[PDB]
Amino acid sequence: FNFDQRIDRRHSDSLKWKKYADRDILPLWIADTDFRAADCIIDALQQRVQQGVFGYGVTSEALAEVAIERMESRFGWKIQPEWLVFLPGVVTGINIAVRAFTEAHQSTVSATPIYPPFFLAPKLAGRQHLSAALRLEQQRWVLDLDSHEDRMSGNEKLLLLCNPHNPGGTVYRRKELEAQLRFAQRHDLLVCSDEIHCDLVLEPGVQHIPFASLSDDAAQRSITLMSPSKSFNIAGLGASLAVIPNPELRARFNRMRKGMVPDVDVLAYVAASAAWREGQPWLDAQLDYLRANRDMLAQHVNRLPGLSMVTPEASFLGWIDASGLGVADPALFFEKHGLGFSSGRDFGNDRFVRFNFGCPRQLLEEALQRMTRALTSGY
Amino acid sequence: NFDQRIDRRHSDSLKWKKYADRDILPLWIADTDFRAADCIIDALQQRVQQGVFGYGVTSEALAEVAIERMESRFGWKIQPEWLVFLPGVVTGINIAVRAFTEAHQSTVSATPIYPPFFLAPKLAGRQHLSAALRLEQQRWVLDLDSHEDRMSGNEKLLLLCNPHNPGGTVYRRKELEAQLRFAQRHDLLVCSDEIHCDLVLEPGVQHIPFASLSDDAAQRSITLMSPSKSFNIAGLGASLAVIPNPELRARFNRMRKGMVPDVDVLAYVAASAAWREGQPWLDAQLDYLRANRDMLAQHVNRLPGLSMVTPEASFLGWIDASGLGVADPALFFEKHGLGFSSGRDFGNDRFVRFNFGCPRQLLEEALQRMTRALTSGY
Ligand SMILES: *Cc1c(COP(=O)(O)O)cnc(C)c1O
Ligand SMILES: *Cc1c(COP(=O)(O)O)cnc(C)c1O
Repeated sequence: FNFDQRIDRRHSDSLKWKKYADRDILPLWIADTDFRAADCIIDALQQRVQQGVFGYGVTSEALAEVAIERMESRFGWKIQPEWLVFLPGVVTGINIAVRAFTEAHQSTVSATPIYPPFFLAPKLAGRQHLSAALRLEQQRWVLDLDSHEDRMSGNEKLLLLCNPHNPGGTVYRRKELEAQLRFAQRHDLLVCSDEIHCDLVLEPGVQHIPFASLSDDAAQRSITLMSPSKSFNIAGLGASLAVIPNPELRARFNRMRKGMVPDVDVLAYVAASAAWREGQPWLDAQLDYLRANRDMLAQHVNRLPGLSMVTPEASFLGWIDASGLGVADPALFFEKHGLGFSSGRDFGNDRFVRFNFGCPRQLLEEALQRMTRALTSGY
Repeated sequence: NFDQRIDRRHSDSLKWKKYADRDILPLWIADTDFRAADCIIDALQQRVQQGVFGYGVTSEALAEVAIERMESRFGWKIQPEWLVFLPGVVTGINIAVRAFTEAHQSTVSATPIYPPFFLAPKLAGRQHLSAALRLEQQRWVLDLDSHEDRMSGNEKLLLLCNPHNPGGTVYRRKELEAQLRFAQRHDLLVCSDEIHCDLVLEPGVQHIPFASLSDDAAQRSITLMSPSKSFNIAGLGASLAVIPNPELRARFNRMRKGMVPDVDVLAYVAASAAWREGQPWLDAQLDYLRANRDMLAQHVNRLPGLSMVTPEASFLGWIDASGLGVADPALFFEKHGLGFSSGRDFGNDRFVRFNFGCPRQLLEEALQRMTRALTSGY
């Protein structure tokens, strides 16, 4: 059956295994797993390639159908079909939202640290950005936007959220989402919720909650970004979708997208459909494997005498506080000890490193031993 | 190689979905009904069977074969740093309009033309100067220095298309150097769309890139190329833009970041396999399209109200239907079983665009529908 302990060689076109191509450094940085795609995804792609023709394609009605069924059955959120807008990636959906829902004098609000494109998009669009620092509470990274009221200027317009949160891995609860909703209403902000990791919730008894499912007011003021790219390791194809219930906001979004952003690949539609249509047993087995990998990394990091890490509620990263080392560059430090992490400076906190434990357990054990060898003793 | 194969498409093809339930032959969108070359299909399945579809790097193989293809086929030496890979060509046109013109500046192209040539400036707030094509020696020629006094002075980007999309014109040396001097005379940056360059049908005539005329041409130009049209893989859209100028290349890349994503992982492999091992398949396609073209041109000029120039580059198809006395010639042929591209989309509603990129048996069934509709439907 499913065997996530398989080790592949790349020796491919993967950006992950080519940054440290000819160096003895373990790639554990970019947010993709080393897992072979589900059989349903590969078999669907083969049936489409053997079809022969690759002309201009239409948007997948099958993907829109399986996406609606998934949002209603797994998250309790009924989706109207015309709310969907398919995109070639999630990063492009973040940029279009900023260019379309903000003007030159208006600003954006998000958390810090966060997925780098969240404050890179206002930077490229000529928009100033307001950042609210995440604070640790009960071994969880929580967001307190209400404690940043007086730091605002009235120019704020677009609220950029991330649930589950990259890189912290926090799965926001219902009370915390309703607090972020009340913050958006009190300041009359538009919300852009990035929910790419919604399928990777590991905590039992806790369900991912879409922001636009809280009420009809949240739905009419927000845009929801979702994709099976990270759930099924098909980011190299990049089939995603945006859910905009507001008709006027959808027209402003599509007008900003038209011509500048192309349509989704013909083969990317086939993989994204098979991922959400029949890949669920594969995704179930990956969660158990990732939780076992997560628990090992979490217990190992807390024993080392210079690192702190919150157990991520959502796989598969990986936020390690390396401020206890005292080095001027924690990411460059681990690189000279054969460990290639994502530098936290790109996320807005040069004291952290992002750990990608989305890999076979044999490779994780070798990474954990290089961490033990690096800190002890001594360096 | 055998292009007379009849492939059925009730699938995701945009071509055959527009008239999926009706008895109308689809001959409108600019893709062919031909099966992709075996080298492209084998390369995809080899990449699919690897299993992992994570983030990919820029194909150095596609960059290598693109540099060699420009030298062998067109006599144009490309530096590796000039290449910028894009997911599609329409996105490249929109980036060039927004990175090389400001709100108070205008663009110049021909008319009729590929619709995104005047839509992209319209959707970007730029005014557009259209230079009409006149019929000269049974060829749609472009005369830019005839509209000199019609230019305001805000023109900055010249939008070329070699070969032409509806007209199918393949420009010569004396013609391309004329529009280069026209761009030098008015300090115009050039965006040359050359996605049909591998589909030249005239014997003894080579496609000539705009930036290959002189070093000054290369420092002011943007060349868009892709195997999407020639190898029928527009559903993947692995394109590339060459920009010899470092300043214009920085503006282009800055205008792309975040908005336009990277090229698909599978799109890199298919485009790499196309230009590396697909030339025998393309050579067989050119002979097949040249025979289909001559059949259409002979039949369309024997018909009464229609006229058409023989296109120099496949696979359309620009038929003049003004001699029919109808308002919408595309709607007229639609109710008689023929789905063409209305010339109104291109800037001349009196025309219809025939897409003869199909097996010859299907083309003959489309020509008979033209006779029955014209002998005599009125
Ligand atoms: C990985 C990641 C993405 C991926 O987006 P792509 O455009 O498919 O590369 C989007 N959002 C977040 C928060 C991510 O971590
Ligand atoms: C068909 C056509 C294209 C197609 O561009 P894609 O992005 O590959 O779909 C581009 N330019 C011209 C002139 C065309 O006729």
